[PDB]
Amino acid sequence: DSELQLVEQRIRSFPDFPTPGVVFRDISPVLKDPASFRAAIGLLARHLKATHGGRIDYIAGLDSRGFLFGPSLAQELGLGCVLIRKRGKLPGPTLWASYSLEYGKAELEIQKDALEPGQRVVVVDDLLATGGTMNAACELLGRLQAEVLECVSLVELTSLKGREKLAPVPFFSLLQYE
Amino acid sequence: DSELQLVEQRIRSFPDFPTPGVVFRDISPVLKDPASFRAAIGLLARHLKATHGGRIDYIAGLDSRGFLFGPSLAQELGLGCVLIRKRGKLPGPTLWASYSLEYGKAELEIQKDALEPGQRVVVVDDLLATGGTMNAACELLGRLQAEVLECVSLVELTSLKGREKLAPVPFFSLLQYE
Ligand SMILES: O=P(O)(O)OC[C@H]1O[C@H](OP(=O)(O)OP(=O)(O)O)[C@H](O)[C@@H]1O
Ligand SMILES: O=P(O)(O)OC[C@H]1O[C@H](OP(=O)(O)OP(=O)(O)O)[C@H](O)[C@@H]1O
Ligand SMILES: Nc1ncnc2[nH]cnc12
Ligand SMILES: Nc1ncnc2[nH]cnc12
Ligand SMILES: [Mg+2]
Ligand SMILES: [Mg+2]
Repeated sequence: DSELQLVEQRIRSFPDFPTPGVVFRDISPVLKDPASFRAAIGLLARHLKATHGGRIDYIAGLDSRGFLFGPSLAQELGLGCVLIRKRGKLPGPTLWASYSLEYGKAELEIQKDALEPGQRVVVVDDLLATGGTMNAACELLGRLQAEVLECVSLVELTSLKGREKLAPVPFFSLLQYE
Repeated sequence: DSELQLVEQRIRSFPDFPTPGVVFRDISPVLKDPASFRAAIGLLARHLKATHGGRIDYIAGLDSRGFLFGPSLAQELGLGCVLIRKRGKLPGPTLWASYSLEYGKAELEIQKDALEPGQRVVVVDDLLATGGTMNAACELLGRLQAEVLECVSLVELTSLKGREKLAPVPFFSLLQYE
């Protein structure tokens, strides 16, 4: 697939960042090449319409790199984008959810009024690894009584079993690495 | 039908966040209303094309809220988007710059190969306050021998004199509050 290859060719790999033995998958060249970025958004939007038709109310973008994709995906789909942030950044009443990031704890947060009960949401981030970030986002949304239709990413690291962590919430990635 | 009123009406202002006496300008409802977001990007893109014509090579989006705008703005201008991140997030060779942020010091960073010498860039962030974040971004870009044509934001807090801190780099905001 030509559109898929536009994206795949613009992932840059950096061994041993941030820690030895790992490979960091850098999306920066995707954002830097307008045809690549457009291709990534189009592939996501196409899959989502093919899977949910008109049922998606909102995209939820995950702080920070998910913010690079959320608004553009929402726009392509004719939808608004809600924000899920790292804790301490959002004004107004909030809820938060901890997850394991690196060697300690991080927390995501959402405004209590971000969604109404029963609203249907697709979560986007750049990359699924352990699924801790995405899972925390789903927890937040469920605690607003929102329905998470699917989570999606550009990249998925399959050996980390992020997909299983999210299950039964469906998951879709453009690209898969070990 | 004022496009600018579409954006203005979707700024939510929270008193005393994060500290007493401060008014937080929350862009969240802009993102959540696809017509508001579309209007915001269109206004920015129109200003930028009217001001710089074909001179812009890239948009630079500032971590984290500037990431909400950079890619869509770049897409609208048919340009790529490069990233300026909080220090510690980017792989490979980087440059970093300190700045004063609240009561302490923060650092922004950029990959050394984000831009080549002589490339021209417009920096986008959601909000200009003291100008410290934007100013650090300009310093980083200048160190890659990139030319900063302008910096732009949705919101500008004019009593903080951010515009003066950026001078002689030009600055444009959609909306102004004391
Ligand atoms: O599946 P996980 O193991 O939770 O990792 C995936 C998350 O990690 C990265 O975010 P990070 O916490 O590095 O912050 P960033 O978005 O500022 O890069 C990435 O953008 C995902 O949000
Ligand atoms: O003009 P200044 O006084 O530097 O303030 C403006 C900056 O502050 C905010 O970011 P923040 O540092 O809160 O991080 P965020 O983008 O993750 O919210 C905002 O998005 C700008 O980047
Ligand atoms: N290898 C990786 N590259 C980029 N972001 C990540 N988040 C978790 N693992 C990552
Ligand atoms: N008043 C304010 N509202 C939102 N973001 C900000 N960043 C700096 N000052 C701010
Ligand atoms: Mg992230
Ligand atoms: Mg910011």
